[PDB]
Amino acid sequence: DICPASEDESGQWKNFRLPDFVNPVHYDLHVKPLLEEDTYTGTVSISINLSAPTRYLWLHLRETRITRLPELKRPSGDQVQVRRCFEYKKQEYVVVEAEEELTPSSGDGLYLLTMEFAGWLNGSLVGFYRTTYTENGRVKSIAATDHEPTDARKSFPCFDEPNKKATYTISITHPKEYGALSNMPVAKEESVDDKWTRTTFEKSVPMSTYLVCFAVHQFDSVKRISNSGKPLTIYVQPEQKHTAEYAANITKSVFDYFEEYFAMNYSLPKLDKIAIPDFGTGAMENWGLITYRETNLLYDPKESASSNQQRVATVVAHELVHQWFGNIVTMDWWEDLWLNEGFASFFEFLGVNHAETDWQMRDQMLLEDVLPVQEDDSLMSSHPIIVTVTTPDEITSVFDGISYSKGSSILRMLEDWIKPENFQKGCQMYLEKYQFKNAKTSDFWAALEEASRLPVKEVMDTWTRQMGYPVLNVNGVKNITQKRFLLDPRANPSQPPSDLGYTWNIPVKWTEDNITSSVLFNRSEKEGITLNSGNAFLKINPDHIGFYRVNYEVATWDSIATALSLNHKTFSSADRASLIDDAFALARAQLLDYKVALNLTKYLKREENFLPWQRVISAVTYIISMFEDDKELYPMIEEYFQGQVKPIADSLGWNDAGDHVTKLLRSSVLGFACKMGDREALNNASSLFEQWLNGTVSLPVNLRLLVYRYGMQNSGNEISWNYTLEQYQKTSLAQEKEKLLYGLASVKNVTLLSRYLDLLKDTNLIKTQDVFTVIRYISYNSYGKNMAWNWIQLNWDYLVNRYTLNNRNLGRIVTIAEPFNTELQLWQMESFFAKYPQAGAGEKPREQVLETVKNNIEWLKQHRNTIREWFFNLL
Ligand SMILES: *[C@@H]1O[C@H](CO)[C@@H](O[C@@H]2O[C@H](CO)[C@@H](O[C@@H]3O[C@H](CO)[C@@H](O)[C@H](O)[C@H]3NC(C)=O)[C@H](O)[C@H]2NC(C)=O)[C@H](O)[C@H]1NC(C)=O
Ligand SMILES: *[C@@H]1O[C@H](CO)[C@@H](O[C@@H]2O[C@H](CO)[C@@H](O[C@@H]3O[C@H](CO)[C@@H](O)[C@H](O)[C@H]3NC(C)=O)[C@H](O)[C@H]2NC(C)=O)[C@H](O)[C@H]1NC(C)=O
Ligand SMILES: *[C@@H]1O[C@H](CO)[C@@H](O[C@@H]2O[C@H](CO)[C@@H](O)[C@H](O)[C@H]2NC(C)=O)[C@H](O)[C@H]1NC(C)=O
Ligand SMILES: *[C@@H]1O[C@H](CO)[C@@H](O[C@@H]2O[C@H](CO)[C@@H](O)[C@H](O)[C@H]2NC(C)=O)[C@H](O)[C@H]1NC(C)=O
Ligand SMILES: *[C@@H]1O[C@H](CO)[C@@H](O[C@@H]2O[C@H](CO)[C@@H](O)[C@H](O)[C@H]2NC(C)=O)[C@H](O)[C@H]1NC(C)=O
Ligand SMILES: *[C@@H]1O[C@H](CO)[C@@H](O[C@@H]2O[C@H](CO)[C@@H](O)[C@H](O)[C@H]2NC(C)=O)[C@H](O)[C@H]1NC(C)=O
Ligand SMILES: *[C@@H]1O[C@H](CO)[C@@H](O)[C@H](O)[C@H]1NC(C)=O
Ligand SMILES: *[C@@H]1O[C@H](CO)[C@@H](O)[C@H](O)[C@H]1NC(C)=O
Ligand SMILES: N[C@@H](CCC(=O)O)C(=O)O
Ligand SMILES: [Ca+2]
Ligand SMILES: [Zn+2]
Repeated sequence: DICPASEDESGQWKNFRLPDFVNPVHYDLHVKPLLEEDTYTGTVSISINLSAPTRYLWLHLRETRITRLPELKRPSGDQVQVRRCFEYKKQEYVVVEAEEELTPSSGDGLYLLTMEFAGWLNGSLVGFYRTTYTENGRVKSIAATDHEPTDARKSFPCFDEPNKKATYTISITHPKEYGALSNMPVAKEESVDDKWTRTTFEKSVPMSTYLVCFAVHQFDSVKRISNSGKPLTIYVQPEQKHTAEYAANITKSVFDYFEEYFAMNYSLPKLDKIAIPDFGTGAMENWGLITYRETNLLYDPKESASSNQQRVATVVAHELVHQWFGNIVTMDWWEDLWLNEGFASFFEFLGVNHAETDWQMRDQMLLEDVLPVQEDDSLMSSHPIIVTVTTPDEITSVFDGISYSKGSSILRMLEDWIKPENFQKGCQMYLEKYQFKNAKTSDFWAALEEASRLPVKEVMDTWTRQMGYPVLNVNGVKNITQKRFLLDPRANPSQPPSDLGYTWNIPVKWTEDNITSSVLFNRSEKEGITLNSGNAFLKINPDHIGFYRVNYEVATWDSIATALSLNHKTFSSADRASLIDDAFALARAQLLDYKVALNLTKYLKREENFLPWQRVISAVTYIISMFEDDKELYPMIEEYFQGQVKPIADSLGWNDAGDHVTKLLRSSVLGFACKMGDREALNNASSLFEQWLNGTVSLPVNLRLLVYRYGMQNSGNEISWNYTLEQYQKTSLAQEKEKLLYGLASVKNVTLLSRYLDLLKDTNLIKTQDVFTVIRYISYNSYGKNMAWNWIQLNWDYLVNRYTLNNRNLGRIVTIAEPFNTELQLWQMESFFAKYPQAGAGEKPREQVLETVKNNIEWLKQHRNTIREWFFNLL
């Protein structure tokens, strides 16, 4: 009402980006939630450094309203006359026109802008919100904030860009039964009423708005102390207190490891972690107060799987990295988001590897980030690491595989090329140089270029300023040439236009007879290079350390297949995974005959290692899904691959024994046996499931998911479906809940899956954070594939209203259409998209899933006969 919306565009507030001449210095922020009412109010006073004459001052605000005329102050301290205030929706600004204009910030004096605001705590997982949980039968409340990337402006009025760093003193007025948390320690607590408390926090170091965080809670805590002597504590519901132990351990270990590794002190006096009962992302690195989804923080050794353990450790490590990369040093603009996310995605492996020794984490990078993202980045609809973003929707969209996984992957290649020691010392220099400020990608190359004097900028720009990656084509064992690798052979390889023209400076490594060599393959060597004795076989790209694929001569590929059949151990586990991965991606791209790819799978009855099985399972999953309704090809692909895993599946058995990696192997190998229709593996699943239904037996933790899924799929009915739904409500462990939801999604019953889809609208049953997870689970169901797809269409307006088009997970939900492979299905997709053309954060996902489905159609046309022949002839 007070600051009405205006469509007045004649001003700098029409610009998407904030002006250069205004830099906030300090925020005085006070908020008072009315928890039971789902409302809050607040006042914020912002000290402002002004560098140019202006009659207007503007900053970010969304949904939350200004309640009183804003108040401005001269740097001398006099009150400034204010004509109007107005909201400018198009760029999410609230604007105040002063009478005057004056431009001073010459001394140490600053302008002071004070604002009164009111917002809502309901209907959302972003900004400042409230959610509930049950304790001893009572409904309890917790309120918290979540801001990245452009939601701090929903919590309170602010200069909501990552490079507008300011300092923060936060205070909260809350009921006395509640504790209050923020970035900094508690400074002072004073009684407002006999009912209310005002908790003021100590001044923060300069930080970005997206990192500002506060919470009101009645959580218990688990405590540890760093080598630094600083308190590291995890806040947790009393009921769940025991499940905070493991996260506490890893926080300590990884906190101590990083502080030493980066040669830099953590900037704050304390560090807190807390899982909000309903939380919109995986986790958020809010400085000193890291928020989690319970599945990524809370772990029960008696109920949770090894997979869960590793996820907890990795997310914790991830969030810790940000305390340095992201928090101390922040990217200047979202285009450089990889400086945050890629670094966290890289160092997370180093952190966990220190904490957990026999986890083979460094190798697992290949499975987690490298190989999955080489799939993503082989589409035309990928994007370069440094990404132009011009709207909040575009900004949030780039929190994706490219920023995280390709970021992680090109740092992994960079480290190896530049040597670990120099990468380490280089990261340190960068960290001290830009501390409490912002950096660009160029700034990081330069830092490392001091640690090596190698041509870092020249080489790494090629991996960073254009999308995609090369395949190395091998001629005569020894000559290599580079070419852009695209999954679609019809696609124009020069598009979209790149100044670098899709050629790369490739740090190339190879193994000649257990001796390793290195060369920088230069862009300007247009006709390729020759790898520098008396050689019959060159192993190019060991451990898949470089972000590229190698296409050997067909003769060599044939010789590899035979070498594997004779003694697969001649190659390392990673090398096997890599050769298998490249071959099947090359076959997918029409760059290598499928017979040649499939020949590499012949040895598998003797494969015992995690990495190769994982990348085999990935390759087969795609191929099998393309032939799902081909009653000619499918049984043959099934019979064969069932035969190939049966020995390892049988050998490991249906029982939790062995180390971490073995237990992970068993899960995926037994899962694949089930998937391939192994009667004995399905019988184990059904038997255990039947036992679990008897309500006593606690299933082996690493078998649970498989038993819920294949158990429900093969012998589930209404009685066991209802039982499983009750169990899901009754368990406190989020990690168990999530498995049970996958179980529920696995029933072969349209009526039950319809009931399940209806539950998505019931917030008493499915949490807001879990809706897209469930839709995705249902889409994996041979009935639910089309059911989930139909439901998101029928309920699209409902979802948009619930989540907004700025929600990343909603944008991505269309990827449930990935397995589609007919012209009819493609037309369905295009028809739906044309009906709801406002895609928001779903713009890129739509482009990607369309390209995928078009590739599928083409793939089937090109390869059905070849693959049929290979299987028929073999069988
Ligand atoms: C869970 O899966 C297990 C396999 O992983 C099943 O155990 C296997 O049962 C098979 C038959 O019951 C045995 O295979 C063959 O049985 C025939 C019977 O006619 C014999 O001639 C063969 O000697 C035998 N094959 C071999 C190579 O010895 C398996 O021996 C047996 N065990 C293993 C380790 O494979 C379980 O039955 C199954 N559990 C449930 C509850 O269904
Ligand atoms: C790389 O893949 C090649 C192409 O599939 C393999 O060559 C094929 O081996 C098949 C055996 O697995 C042969 O099928 C047999 O021969 C004829 C086909 O016309 C059938 O009558 C037989 O029944 C069939 N054998 C059985 C047991 O059913 C193919 O003849 C043959 N294809 C071609 C085009 O030569 C290579 O062996 C393989 N290289 C490896 C593994 O190193
Ligand atoms: C939180 O709840 C309030 C009140 O229930 C919602 O405000 C209502 O918004 C609708 C428009 O969709 C109006 O029809 C009602 O009259 C409003 N009521 C009041 C008291 O303002 C509010 O939309 C909810 N917040 C969110 C973010 O969903
Ligand atoms: C957290 O770390 C401690 C070690 O500091 C783990 O140690 C347990 O306690 C004793 C004595 O320290 C050890 O002998 C055992 O190996 C541990 N196990 C049990 C069951 O007590 C502790 O397990 C770790 N927390 C976890 C895994 O949640
Ligand atoms: C799928 O589930 C539905 C719901 O349970 C099944 O229909 C029920 O069948 C039972 C036993 O035959 C009857 O007692 C109920 O009257 C039915 N319930 C409803 C709501 O219709 C159905 O048979 C199952 N479909 C399968 C197995 O294909
Ligand atoms: C399984 O669960 C459902 C839901 O609790 C049971 O209840 C029926 O559900 C349908 C909606 O799908 C309602 O229309 C009926 O009124 C419900 N029946 C009631 C409340 O008695 C269903 O009966 C359960 N089935 C079994 C075998 O336990
Ligand atoms: C590879 O390149 C070298 C050097 O340019 C050349 O001598 C040779 O003929 C090429 N071809 C093969 C098959 O080695
Ligand atoms: C690639 O060639 C150019 C020639 O101008 C050179 O500047 C660059 O350093 C070369 N890279 C090498 C040889 O590693
Ligand atoms: N930086 C967070 C994600 C925050 C968000 O996207 O909202 C993470 O990857 O753990
Ligand atoms: Ca967020
Ligand atoms: Zn992150």
